[PDB]
Amino acid sequence: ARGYIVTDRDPLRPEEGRRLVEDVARLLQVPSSAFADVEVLGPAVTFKVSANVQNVTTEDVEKATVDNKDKLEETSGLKILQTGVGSKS
Repeated sequence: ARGYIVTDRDPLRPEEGRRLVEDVARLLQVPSSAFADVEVLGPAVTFKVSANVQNVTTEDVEKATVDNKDKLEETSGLKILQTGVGSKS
């Protein structure tokens, strides 16, 4: 299951997307090493959460981003415009 966060930065630079992911990881007390395959596509950063000691999943990541959007925006200096989880065709 791939998670994503769409921002108001475009193109969102690989480093900015990485810092945003480490921001959310800090909120969940998971190491950023639990975030695999981190990518930026256009305005979005996407990532997979691998099995970790906090039992945190991709949905937990989504929920934590929603629940802390304001803190995350102030931390990161950008706007979060959508969060969710991807689907395969």
